[PDB]
Amino acid sequence: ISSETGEMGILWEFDPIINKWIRLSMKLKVERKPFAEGALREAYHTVSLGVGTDENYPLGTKLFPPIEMISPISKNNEAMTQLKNGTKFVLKLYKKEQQASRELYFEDVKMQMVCRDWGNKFNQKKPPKKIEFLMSWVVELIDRSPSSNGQPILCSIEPLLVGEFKKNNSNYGAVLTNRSTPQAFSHFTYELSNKQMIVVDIQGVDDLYTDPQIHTPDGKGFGLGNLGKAGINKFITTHKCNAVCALLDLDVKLG
Ligand SMILES: Nc1ncnc2c1ncn2[C@@H]1O[C@H](COP(=O)(O)OP(=O)(O)NP(=O)(O)O)[C@@H](O)[C@H]1O
Ligand SMILES: [Zn+2]
Repeated sequence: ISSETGEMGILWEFDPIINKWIRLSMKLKVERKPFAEGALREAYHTVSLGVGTDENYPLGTKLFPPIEMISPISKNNEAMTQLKNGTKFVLKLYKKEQQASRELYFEDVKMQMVCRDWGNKFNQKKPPKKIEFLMSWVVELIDRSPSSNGQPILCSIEPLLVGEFKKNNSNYGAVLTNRSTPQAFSHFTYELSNKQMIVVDIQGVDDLYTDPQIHTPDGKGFGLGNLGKAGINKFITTHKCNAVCALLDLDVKLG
């Protein structure tokens, strides 16, 4: 943590391989105006003023996540390298037109971490283009005046993508570019999850992706964009296999 002026945050990293959250602190300076937006959120350029431990900011207590989902140790984490002092990165806030709940921010970040695991599994098949999903983290902006809630301003953060940002499929069956890898990845996740876990909303710059969406058959978890069986069917029905699907020996779909 740097002595330069900015604002403090409690920073949360989910680690799927131990299935726990890692709680840290950081300092950041975020530009006043967003540089981009989507349907539900605005994105802001931000600079990191360092990452620290959470020892100054005890929990007490019963908010989410529960204590048994929290790692008591935080020495290792991605944040300390990826959000080191001077890093430019992105902060995302929901637009008021506030169905956002605390739990929801953690679900979205966990989701992205789960997709990051699917990315690695895909890559281990040695496709022509490896993919990768960016880290994402929850941040409690503790210096800001609490919401109407009385519980702090929440946001999520992630590394800055540099380049032409494109969305390749939606979370409801749209195929928005001609690229193969994104669709073959979605398909891969559908077949290899035994249809239990489909990753769509494949978007980003080249093959560095962010803000995906998972569908699961029961619709539970993975945020509000989890359209369940319907999401899954809609993907698989508009999907036309390409060469990558074929290299991955996936069951051929004709669209
Ligand atoms: N990590 C990033 N780096 C750089 N630019 C980004 C990043 N994430 C998002 N953007 C840009 O910000 C816009 C809004 O992002 P995002 O909000 O994540 O997408 P979305 O699918 O519209 N759903 P929502 O999250 O509701 O907006 C995107 O369309 C991109 O132009
Ligand atoms: Zn396919």
